[PDB]
Amino acid sequence: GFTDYKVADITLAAWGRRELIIAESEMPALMGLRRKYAGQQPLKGAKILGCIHMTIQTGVLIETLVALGAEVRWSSCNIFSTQDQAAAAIAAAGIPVFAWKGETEEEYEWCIEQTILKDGQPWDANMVLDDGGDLTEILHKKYPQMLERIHGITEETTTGVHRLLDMLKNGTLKVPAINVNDSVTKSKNDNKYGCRHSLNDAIKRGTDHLLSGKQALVIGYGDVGKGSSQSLRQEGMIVKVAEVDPICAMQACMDGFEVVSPYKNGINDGTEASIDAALLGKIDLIVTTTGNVNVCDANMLKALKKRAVVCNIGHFDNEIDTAFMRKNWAWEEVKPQVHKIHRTGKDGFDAHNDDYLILLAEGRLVNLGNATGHPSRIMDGSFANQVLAQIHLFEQKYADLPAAEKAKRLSVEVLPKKLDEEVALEMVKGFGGVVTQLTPKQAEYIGVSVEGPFKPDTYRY
Amino acid sequence: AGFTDYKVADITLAAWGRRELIIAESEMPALMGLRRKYAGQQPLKGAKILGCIHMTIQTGVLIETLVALGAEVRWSSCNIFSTQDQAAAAIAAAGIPVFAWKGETEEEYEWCIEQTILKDGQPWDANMVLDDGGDLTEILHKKYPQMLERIHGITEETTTGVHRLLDMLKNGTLKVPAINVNDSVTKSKNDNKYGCRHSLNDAIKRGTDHLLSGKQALVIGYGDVGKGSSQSLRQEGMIVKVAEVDPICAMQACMDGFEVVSPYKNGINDGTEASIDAALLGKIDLIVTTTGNVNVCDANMLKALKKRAVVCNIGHFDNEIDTAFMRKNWAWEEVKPQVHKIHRTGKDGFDAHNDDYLILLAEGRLVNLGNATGHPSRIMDGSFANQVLAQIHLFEQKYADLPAAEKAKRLSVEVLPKKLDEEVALEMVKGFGGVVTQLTPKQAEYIGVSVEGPFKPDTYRY
Amino acid sequence: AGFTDYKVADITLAAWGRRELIIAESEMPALMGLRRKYAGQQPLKGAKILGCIHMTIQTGVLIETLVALGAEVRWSSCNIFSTQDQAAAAIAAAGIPVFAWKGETEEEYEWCIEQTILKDGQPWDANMVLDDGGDLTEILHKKYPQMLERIHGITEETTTGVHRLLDMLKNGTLKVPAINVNDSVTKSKNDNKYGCRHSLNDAIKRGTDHLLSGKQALVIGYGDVGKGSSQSLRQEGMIVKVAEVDPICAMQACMDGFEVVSPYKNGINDGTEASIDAALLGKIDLIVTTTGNVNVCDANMLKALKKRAVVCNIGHFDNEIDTAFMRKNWAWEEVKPQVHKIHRTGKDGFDAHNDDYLILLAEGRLVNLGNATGHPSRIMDGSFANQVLAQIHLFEQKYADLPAAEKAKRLSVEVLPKKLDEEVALEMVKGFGGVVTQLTPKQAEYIGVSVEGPFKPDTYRY
Amino acid sequence: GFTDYKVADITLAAWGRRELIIAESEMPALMGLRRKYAGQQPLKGAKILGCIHMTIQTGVLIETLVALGAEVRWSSCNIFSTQDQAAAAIAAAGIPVFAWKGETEEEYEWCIEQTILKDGQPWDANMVLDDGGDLTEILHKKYPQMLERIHGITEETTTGVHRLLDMLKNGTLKVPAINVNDSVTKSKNDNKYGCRHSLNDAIKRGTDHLLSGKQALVIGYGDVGKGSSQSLRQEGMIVKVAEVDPICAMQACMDGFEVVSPYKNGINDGTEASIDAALLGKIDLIVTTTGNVNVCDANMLKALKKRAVVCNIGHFDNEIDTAFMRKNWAWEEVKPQVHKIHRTGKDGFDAHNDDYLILLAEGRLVNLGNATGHPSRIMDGSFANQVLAQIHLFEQKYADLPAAEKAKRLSVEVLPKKLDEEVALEMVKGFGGVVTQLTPKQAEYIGVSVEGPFKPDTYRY
Ligand SMILES: NC(=O)c1ccc[n+]([C@@H]2O[C@H](COP(=O)([O-])OP(=O)(O)OC[C@H]3O[C@@H](n4cnc5c(N)ncnc54)[C@H](O)[C@@H]3O)[C@@H](O)[C@H]2O)c1
Ligand SMILES: NC(=O)c1ccc[n+]([C@@H]2O[C@H](COP(=O)([O-])OP(=O)(O)OC[C@H]3O[C@@H](n4cnc5c(N)ncnc54)[C@H](O)[C@@H]3O)[C@@H](O)[C@H]2O)c1
Ligand SMILES: NC(=O)c1ccc[n+]([C@@H]2O[C@H](COP(=O)([O-])OP(=O)(O)OC[C@H]3O[C@@H](n4cnc5c(N)ncnc54)[C@H](O)[C@@H]3O)[C@@H](O)[C@H]2O)c1
Ligand SMILES: NC(=O)c1ccc[n+]([C@@H]2O[C@H](COP(=O)([O-])OP(=O)(O)OC[C@H]3O[C@@H](n4cnc5c(N)ncnc54)[C@H](O)[C@@H]3O)[C@@H](O)[C@H]2O)c1
Ligand SMILES: Nc1ncnc2[nH]cnc12
Ligand SMILES: Nc1ncnc2[nH]cnc12
Ligand SMILES: [K+]
Ligand SMILES: [K+]
Ligand SMILES: [K+]
Ligand SMILES: [K+]
Repeated sequence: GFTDYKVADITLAAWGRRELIIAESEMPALMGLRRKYAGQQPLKGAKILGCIHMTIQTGVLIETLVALGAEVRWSSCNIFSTQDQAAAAIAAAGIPVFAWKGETEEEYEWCIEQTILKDGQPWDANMVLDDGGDLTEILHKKYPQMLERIHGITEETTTGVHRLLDMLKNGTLKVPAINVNDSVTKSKNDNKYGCRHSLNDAIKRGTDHLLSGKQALVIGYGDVGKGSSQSLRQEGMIVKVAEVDPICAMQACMDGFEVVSPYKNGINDGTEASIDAALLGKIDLIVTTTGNVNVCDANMLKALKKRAVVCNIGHFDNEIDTAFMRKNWAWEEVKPQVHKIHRTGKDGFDAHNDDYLILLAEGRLVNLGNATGHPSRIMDGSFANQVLAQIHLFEQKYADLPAAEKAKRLSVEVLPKKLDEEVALEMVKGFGGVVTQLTPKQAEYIGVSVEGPFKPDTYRY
Repeated sequence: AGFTDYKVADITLAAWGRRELIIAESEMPALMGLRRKYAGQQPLKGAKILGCIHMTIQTGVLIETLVALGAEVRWSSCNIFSTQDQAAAAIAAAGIPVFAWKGETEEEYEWCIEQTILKDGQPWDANMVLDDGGDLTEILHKKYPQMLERIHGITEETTTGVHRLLDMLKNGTLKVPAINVNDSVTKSKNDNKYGCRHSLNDAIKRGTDHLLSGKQALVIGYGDVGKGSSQSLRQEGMIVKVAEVDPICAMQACMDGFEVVSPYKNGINDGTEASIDAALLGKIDLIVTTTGNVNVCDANMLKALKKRAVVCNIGHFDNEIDTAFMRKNWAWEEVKPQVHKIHRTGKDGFDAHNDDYLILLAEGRLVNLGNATGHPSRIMDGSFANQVLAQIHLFEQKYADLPAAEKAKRLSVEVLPKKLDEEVALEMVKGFGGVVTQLTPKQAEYIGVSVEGPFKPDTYRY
Repeated sequence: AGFTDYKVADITLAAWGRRELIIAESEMPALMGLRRKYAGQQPLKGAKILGCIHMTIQTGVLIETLVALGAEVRWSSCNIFSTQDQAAAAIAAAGIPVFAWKGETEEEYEWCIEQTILKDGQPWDANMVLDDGGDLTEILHKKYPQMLERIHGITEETTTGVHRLLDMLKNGTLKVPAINVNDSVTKSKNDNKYGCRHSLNDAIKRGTDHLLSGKQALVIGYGDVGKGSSQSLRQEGMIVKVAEVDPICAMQACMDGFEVVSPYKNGINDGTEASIDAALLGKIDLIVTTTGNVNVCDANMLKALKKRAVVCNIGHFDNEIDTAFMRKNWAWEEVKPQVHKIHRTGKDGFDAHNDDYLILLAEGRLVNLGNATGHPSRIMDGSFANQVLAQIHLFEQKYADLPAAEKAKRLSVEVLPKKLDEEVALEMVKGFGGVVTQLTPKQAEYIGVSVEGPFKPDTYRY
Repeated sequence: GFTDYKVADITLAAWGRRELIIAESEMPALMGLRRKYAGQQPLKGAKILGCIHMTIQTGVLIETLVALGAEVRWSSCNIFSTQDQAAAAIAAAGIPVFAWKGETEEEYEWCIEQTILKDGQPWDANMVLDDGGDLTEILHKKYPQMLERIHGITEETTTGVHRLLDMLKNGTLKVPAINVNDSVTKSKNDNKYGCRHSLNDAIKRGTDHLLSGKQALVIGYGDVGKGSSQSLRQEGMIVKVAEVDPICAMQACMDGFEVVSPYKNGINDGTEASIDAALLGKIDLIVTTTGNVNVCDANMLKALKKRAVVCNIGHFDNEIDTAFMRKNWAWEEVKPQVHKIHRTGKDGFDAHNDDYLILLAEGRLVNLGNATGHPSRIMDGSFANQVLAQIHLFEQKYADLPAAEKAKRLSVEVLPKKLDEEVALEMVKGFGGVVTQLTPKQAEYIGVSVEGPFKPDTYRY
């Protein structure tokens, strides 16, 4: 008589389970952690609040935490990223989950709250797993007392890490965190190669547009912008790249991309005259990858080529000024998460109007909103890091320290390189790759152990 | 004219070298921007720089920027095959002491370094060191320790040199502070990677004129050089396999679209012939070493390689390949300079029509510099703008003149601050005609940076 | 008002389909340009076209262009899984007879074709055929020969269909002339190649959401479909090997940077398990058949494949893969529509956690259409602009009205003239915003062409 | 005491012979024919005038013809394309060759004349091998009596085939020809993949310029244009493509290139006003690939970005208006086959002037002028076709046939597809590739012999 959940349709659980069984075969690092730690039950007595996209891959993460001894209560960190069959399979296994594809904002907040409250009262949670910092913010702001019991937070993504570092700087962070994002087997795997796989996937599913031969503008060239640019270039798009960071812009040039600004002289003074109208007038697709605010702004949207596609693969939808488009332009739904935005006015639209843009996932994370985000074999790296970060903080028991010792222990850290290498080795073996073992003389020659770590902590890969 | 303090192959190549220098200047906007920015201030007035780095046209622009900012220099190459003789001639013709030519012997290489160190039989009054690989740094510390008493710092170009500096620092044997120029992003992630992408397939074509498309390559290593090298071959249509000891680098190779393999069965290098994956090596048309490690293409691998395979090294030192084994056992037939056929049929003589040979490029020395011209000027612009800034910083710090307590606080191996890395990058991007967008105040506040940068935390890996 | 002459999955999908048709029209400038150019002239007035081709959104734009030009049509799909139900619904809601849904049985497939042929239980007075694969053409010749006496021609979309026409021609059994639409350059070297480049990895992602980067693929065939398929996988970072029986196509694969391998030791398929290269197939994560041939992924290959390999086919017919052997011997577990795990453990049931299975996509039917949406509108633009021109040409020639002696001289399989192929291509280039340069009169004289084209001899291969 | 030659330096012969021995191991189709036909001596009695780039690869072709029984007398078909060590090895083998790198135009014509004449009188030639049509034209216009004895012409390249078809159309072709260009193992190997290998090769040797991130304009997108665009794009150039043929332009778009015209709206009206100055002012490299005349004209040259590189990889230098540049601008030699062209005027230049273009090989074929042309393993295909074509036309013995039989055979033809396939098969095996053999049922199913040919003659690959 398990009822402690809310999903779109529980009858999808058998389908969800079939896809979980396939995903386990694609996630050797994660499944290897189940075998390595199951006898030891290192998460026995852990009670984890989880807030991350309720996909099949998150399903395998959740069941790994449970196989290692944890109880969890789960929600998604985006209104469109849940795969309903994954949420169903998790609920049907007796696990509290509150997530469905197509939540309203109010439902999104309610879902987080159902993880935080059990039977109307704060759950006795002692760990947090977060992706974007929304659950972390709600606990700090609305349930600060619960953080007196919590041993740490493991944060998945760049945007969430920034918010943790803000709190650390301000002295408002109450528990230590692991920056899971900055493991190499996360940031340089998930953020880059994951978006390479899933950006053109989402655009094809949403529009079925030919990309070859067409003009794209990618805003940003960090890890997600690098992966996004490659996703489009390998399809034969002519890709241009915008950046505020000259080092990242240098890499885009060397990678064979023309680097341009939406603005004359690169100066964003807020006027229409600042827009390079010739440039925007040729662009068939714009993709925002920055984690910043309003990098595809109202004047850019006004200048864009008719029938251009607009989408965002950064964590939050405020990269694009969708508010301006809601206020001024008429939205025509093509199908779920695909809207034609008619620039002729707000008062209805001509069904045969040519002057529209196509917006994907209402500006929300497009790879998860219009497709299924990253594939299992990539999320294997990210989620093996999450499990190890959860064990790492849970075994250190920060919440049991006195305040003076807590202050010394409070930090936002990355996992040590030896663990990053262990995850990577399991990923490499999953491809059938064979890593070479150094001889003792060679290890001495370059100053490393035969067992690693193989690089100084300064190394950038 | 009057000035004889140099040794080059052919001083009559100077006009040609000057022509190429004027072109390279147009390809190096960050370096020429520093030249214009600092010429009036002469921040290197009174600097006396010992420099040891490949005497190419690009190094010529570096040398003349240091001189233009007030420095005196004495120069040698850090490799026996990497000098461009017309670049060396142009520098000597400018009145600048340089001891470098393409095709030095080992003894001549050592002699050239000593000629920078000594002027008229006695130690020059050097006070700065610019180095690439640590050979000059090592000679100073071992054979001329008294000279380091007046030297304010070393600016070290490459990964191998940095490793050597960090070991000396850990051992307490490093006598002057250093700047790790290699780990500026506009060096490591530009020169080490994209420079090898441009220049590896360049050198292989010049040396052999072999079609690369459709053939099988084995790249040993997948760090910055191995990454760029693998791409140099893959973009030509080679079927590239990658070897690594680092599972993170190996993961990157898989995700980049390469099969990851080991020359040894199960990756276990026990020194036996039986440990060689003979089936794998018997299919390889080209092997490239990129590791900075020792004996990563060993005798048993050389024995097992496909007939007529090409063997080369693009790491700093030639001991990546066991060329000593090949000198001891196999007959060498020079095809042309820096290209030898190595006949595996025996030591004394060869059949001119023997089919069982390998082709070795540059006798195992850095192949991009030995068989072509190394990295192009527009890439070396980034590396050498960092060098100029590093020289300015350490020279103005004046370590040799500080009290002992201050020396102890500053005796370290550091990178340049990220703000300077970004300033070099910005000039490189402008050189391509790229335009960097300026953050609005609100956007800068949103991501927690200054509008002027730095734009990333020091943890960032790019 | 009272239109019932159709059969689709769900007529209420029509508004959705119309929204997507309006979008597709903006992606199909060559086809809509033909609609605008010819609509006033009504060149297809009196044409009664039997159409058998994948009932996609792209085919909807084709259908409505034929109707806009004056034709009546009766339509079916040429594959049981390729229909987009919202496209079929929009076409039916427009009062156009269409018999098509995703997930037909074979019996329903034949029934749908027969519903186009018969109107109110009697042969429709058809006078034109548009076909993709030859099934409609074969049913007409075998079962309704009297209908062909009134048909002016067949316009055939695809390589396999053209092969069937040329067999009939050589055997003396073809009853009406045909245009080979496939071999326009704006079809064959657009649709067959670039279409599969877009849609193969699309369909694999939708069916499995597998990572492709770093995994091993075997593509059987390197014609136009195999070239486009190989690129679809390689651009994702797969390690792609290619099999071929044609040495010229194999040479192209080598030069394009692929290893060319055979499933059979030394390429010799003697029908035994012993001839299978077990080591090679045991490494393969994905096999794709592209040949138009029979049993190129056979039972012994399926037995040898790596556990959990994906198997699919993008040639026209499912007999490229021996699925019948798999139905006879192994247990099928449906993951979701058009995605099956095939458990090699036995026929009677399976362990839900068995590791020894293959994933078959679309039951071996055309995978890009079965698991995704086939080629994108802007590619199908070229193919379907050729179809419209071919229908106009054969309809206006009026073969069916000729005396028997003249029918014999006119009975042929021809391609469209190069000038029309160029005109389709020009509208496609304009759709991308490309600007084609115009020759000066002196340049046109220098290379021996008219300023307006055609620009190449008919021998030219592009 | 053999002296019937003229080369730069006979002392280079040992070096040339070393490179020929290597090249033989890279040319299995050609060396396989050499071994196959040696017993039969199919070219016994053949006396071949040859005019083709005197490279190491041509050396292996020459010695194959001689090994099969021919006598030859040889010249290069370009003033810059000879490898002097190849010419020396051929001469030192006792084979008449007249060729060196850096001929004058007068010397070029002298060298062809030295193959035509032996001892001051027309040689008793009976076969012609040509690349570009210059020898063919001199024979028809200056030595027509010699054509009465000649059985055929085997012509290497697109430009020469066009000239042969123009002669045939006008009734002036005196002997039959085989169009070697249009074997698939020549056109879609040599013309495309050869330029992919050797174009960026020649630009690097001439300028050592970084190509990644810079802007290129390739004029033409036929086989040479396709290969050239790939040569630059695989280095990271941003490549734009110009074409007059809309089908070729369509391929460029689908291949991921922006298609542009040097002229506004594509209309070349001869005035500066028609130039797209904004476009040409951003171009770092222009490469002409057309076989046409004046496709990089004076007005384009005036408008190119300062310091742009200009080069031609079509057969003749008139693709670029070098005559305009000689008349108006000052040329500064950087090194052989590399000139700075100073747009500041005719009479002298400032050595530090910034307003120059870099011209490679004085506008002559740049892959052969500034590097070594195509590599051996590519030329293997072209030159195996040359040998087969020479055997075919020599055995047909056209010069001996009665007039009505000559009339049936006076044509320009390609080799049969079966031979094209057999050449390709040897190339594939050179890579270690394994071709699959059809079963009898599969051969029957697609309507081919198990031995091939596998494609109809209509097939375009
Ligand atoms: N959708 C996904 O699956 C996915 C995966 C990982 C991360 N993310 C999210 O994507 C975002 C980017 O992540 P990242 O790891 O690439 O961060 P990053 O710091 O590596 O890159 C962001 C880049 O944006 C640039 N940028 C900032 N403001 C800009 C502006 N106005 N114009 C142009 N460029 C600008 C920065 O210079 C930086 O290089 C974050 O929100 C992260 O949480 C999404
Ligand atoms: N030729 C050039 O122009 C040039 C340019 C830059 C650097 N370098 C030199 O190249 C070398 C590599 O430099 P880098 O920056 O790439 O260093 P790096 O540390 O980034 O990469 C070296 C890689 O080699 C791998 N490796 C070590 N031993 C191995 C073995 N036995 N088998 C396989 N892989 C092994 C390591 O795991 C590492 O990832 C250094 O000697 C450096 O100074 C040369
Ligand atoms: N799914 C799609 O959207 C789509 C698009 C166009 C065509 N098609 C179909 O795809 C098939 C191929 O079309 P195509 O235009 O590429 O034909 P093609 O003739 O150009 O190529 C088929 C290739 O298969 C090779 N081949 C034949 N038997 C083989 C074997 N046993 N092993 C290996 N290679 C073998 C042939 O040598 C040939 O090169 C046809 O059925 C065609 O109708 C499908
Ligand atoms: N350098 C080499 O090694 C090499 C190799 C093979 C052929 N070639 C020569 O290269 C030339 C091209 O050969 P190909 O086989 O590619 O010929 P091709 O006919 O396949 O291609 C030439 C292309 O130029 C285009 N073109 C013509 N005039 C143009 C103009 N004004 N603007 C833009 N595009 C224009 C044509 O439309 C055509 O597509 C010929 O001279 C040939 O002899 C050189
Ligand atoms: N498939 C996925 N599952 C969970 N988090 C993700 N982030 C990006 N892709 C994801
Ligand atoms: N290397 C080469 N030898 C002869 N002709 C060629 N044409 C192109 N490259 C050539
Ligand atoms: K997924
Ligand atoms: K260089
Ligand atoms: K579609
Ligand atoms: K060559």
